[PDB]
Amino acid sequence: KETAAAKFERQHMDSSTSAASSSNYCNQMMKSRNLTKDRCKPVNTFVHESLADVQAVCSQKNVACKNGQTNCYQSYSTMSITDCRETGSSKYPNCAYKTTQANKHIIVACEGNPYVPVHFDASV
Ligand SMILES: [Pd+2]
Repeated sequence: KETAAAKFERQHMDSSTSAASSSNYCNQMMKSRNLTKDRCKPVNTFVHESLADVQAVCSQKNVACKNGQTNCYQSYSTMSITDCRETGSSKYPNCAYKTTQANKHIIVACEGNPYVPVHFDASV
């Protein structure tokens, strides 16, 4: 019983660095975070910000989730994220990732008490 909230931390938080300073980054990180145990996860996003900052988004701009739910919120300022996308030559269990860096607003879905993120919906 890993909590969705802990699951969110494992899958999307990386405060430890302020930017994906490497092209290794995704390869390492996707494997490190167990996003390659069942299969190659096609796409994952990592957020280079404090946990409190990312949790604070849960009381920022309420916006429609991609699945039609009302429990998504958009960051007021941009955040340092790193998109990991799976390449063509990625074959499980040799999962390989094109690292990509940007500053975009994030959008997350929150739920629970305390009200915290359990899902990364999009960057904008
Ligand atoms: Pd903006």
